[PDB]
Amino acid sequence: PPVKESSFVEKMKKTGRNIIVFYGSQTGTAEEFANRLSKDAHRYGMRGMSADPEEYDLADLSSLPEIDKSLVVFCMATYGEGDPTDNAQDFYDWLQETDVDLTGVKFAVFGLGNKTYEHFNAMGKYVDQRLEQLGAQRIFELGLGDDDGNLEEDFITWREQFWPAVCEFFGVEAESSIRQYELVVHEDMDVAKVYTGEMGRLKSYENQKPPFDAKNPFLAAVTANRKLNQGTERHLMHLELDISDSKIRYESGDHVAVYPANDSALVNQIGEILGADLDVIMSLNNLDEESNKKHPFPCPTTYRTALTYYLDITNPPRTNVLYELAQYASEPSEQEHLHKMASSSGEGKELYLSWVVEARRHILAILQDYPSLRPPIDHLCELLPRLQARYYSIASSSKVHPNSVHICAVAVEYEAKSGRVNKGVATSWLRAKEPARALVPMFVRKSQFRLPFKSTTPVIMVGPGTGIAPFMGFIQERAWLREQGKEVGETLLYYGCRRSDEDYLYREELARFHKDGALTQLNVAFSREQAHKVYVQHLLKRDREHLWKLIHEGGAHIYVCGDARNMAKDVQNTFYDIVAEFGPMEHTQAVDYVKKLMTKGRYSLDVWS
Ligand SMILES: Cc1cc2nc3c(=O)[nH]c(=O)nc-3n(C[C@H](O)[C@H](O)[C@H](O)COP(=O)(O)OP(=O)(O)OC[C@H]3O[C@@H](n4cnc5c(N)ncnc54)[C@H](O)[C@@H]3O)c2cc1C
Ligand SMILES: Cc1cc2nc3c(=O)[nH]c(=O)nc-3n(C[C@H](O)[C@H](O)[C@H](O)COP(=O)(O)O)c2cc1C
Repeated sequence: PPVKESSFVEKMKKTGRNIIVFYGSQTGTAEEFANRLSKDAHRYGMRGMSADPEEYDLADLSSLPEIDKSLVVFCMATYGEGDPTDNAQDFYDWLQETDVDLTGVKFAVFGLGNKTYEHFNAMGKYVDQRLEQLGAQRIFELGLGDDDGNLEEDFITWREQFWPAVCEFFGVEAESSIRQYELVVHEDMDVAKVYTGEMGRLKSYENQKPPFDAKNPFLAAVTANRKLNQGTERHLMHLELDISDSKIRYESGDHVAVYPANDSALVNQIGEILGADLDVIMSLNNLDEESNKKHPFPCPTTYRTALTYYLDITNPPRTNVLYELAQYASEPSEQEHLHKMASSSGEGKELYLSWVVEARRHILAILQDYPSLRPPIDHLCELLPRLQARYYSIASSSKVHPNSVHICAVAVEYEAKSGRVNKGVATSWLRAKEPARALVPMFVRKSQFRLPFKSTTPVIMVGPGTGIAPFMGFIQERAWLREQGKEVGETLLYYGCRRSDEDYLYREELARFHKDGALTQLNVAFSREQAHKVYVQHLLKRDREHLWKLIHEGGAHIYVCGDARNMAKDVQNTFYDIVAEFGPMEHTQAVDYVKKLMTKGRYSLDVWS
């Protein structure tokens, strides 16, 4: 429970702001959009600020009308089971319980979500609906960003209509480059005051002190890092992180987050192509001395450290980044292409989508392919988004491994249409960790994916490929429960891989669990061992009769882990078909039945894409 700042409205009054944009963000996307809208205000003669709702009391919204022509915008992402982001949970709870009168308040909401998930943009939709129920008036339509298509474009389209709507309503009206930070180079800086990759307090990585979390990650020693797949088509790995003496608690189903380091070669080349000295110690200080965000990342620090541990230099740059960088491209045609990247349609948009996004060109690739583009290193560092932690489904049970967190991951490495080979940041970094000291900054995030409280409750686990991760923890635990003399209900695993001799993960361990009876059934779909595809859902359909018995009569809990794009939906459709045949009942009622299981905690998801 953080200590709330004083009234954001009073802050706005003292700083001359009329627009405030709150971000409900988990991996920084909403935060970036909010910063962009906040900065846009200036171009229309207004003034804005972005803010984390967790740091404030949104009840002060009722005082916003005290500021003339005021407006509040919410850029909100949705997470686990249509829930708010962790930083927006307090606001969400307040919205549900409050009865405050928001008459006079003007608002707009841009939701960030993904159509492949169950509750698409649930948080954005809720906030938009609730503020109106409380008496506030909507100044622009709810934006529904879909990350399954192209979120950046949905944001661009919405933003392009939003500002004119705001200008028309408030009777205001609308061209230069403005920086948020000023560069301060430090000649004789004490090393003790220089950040070298820590996320929170200076030297927190060196002097570890609990409790450990996102702000203060625990550096866990990699005690094991072995190749899991038999073949060489890809690289799947098993890692074991030593969390001894960290006081960290976890359960099977939770997630472990890690803070990686970017590839040194990429960092070196960015500095090289820009002709910058990456070992310069500096700070980027907010030109707005009132803001709580004094720096874009921990400072003072060297550009090398920033590019390595604090900045995202691998994902396709967003349109505002390319737009601001255009000024540094001396070739007219290149300046024109970069400027047009922010277009909401036409050739400029088509180029952004194909040449930047589809081609997966990162910032270095763009600097190389538009050779006249040579921005100063300090401004680039202010423009780049923050390097995010990566989440992995803990693949161990704390009942069996209380002092170790296991990770099952596939290394990301692919040929992009940009012509170069792109490497996943976290997986390339983890793959290179050699036991005995290889340390990994991490923390555990509690999830709602959990084994049944009653050991006798049957469990149906569906997790092809790396989706098997949490289930290794589940199986370890259920096995442990049997070894403890407890009565354990049926435990069925529906796993899938390409070929038994290519990438059958944990083949030996699973064989052992099956032989010992920890696994009532080990159903494996080898998708490429025959001409037709054989997937986990084909096996579920095969066992429809028994599964229905377990679900309708045995109160079984279903778990689906892995690909959220196609697998999760195909599996869900199969469960619909099963319920529809044995209920019996029409598709519509089958869908409703399965939806209910989810609300009753008997159908859990741990999917990603
Ligand atoms: C809740 C949750 C649980 C997860 N559990 C696990 C897990 O247990 N095991 C696991 O392996 N992963 C899991 N992940 C995924 C993991 O967090 C990372 O996204 C993954 O390891 C890649 O990270 P990276 O830094 O190596 O790659 P990044 O540098 O982040 O690159 C990822 C991006 O590469 C691009 N890309 C990948 N392949 C291609 C391609 N062939 N063509 C074009 N683009 C491509 C995509 O845009 C992808 O988003 C989980 C994610 C979430 C959210
Ligand atoms: C574990 C996980 C769960 C998600 N659950 C949902 C969901 O229920 N509904 C939805 O619309 N989008 C969901 N998304 C997609 C995000 O809302 C979308 O990617 C958003 O752009 C993330 O914004 P952020 O970076 O500001 O947190 C999920 C993403 C992850 C990684």
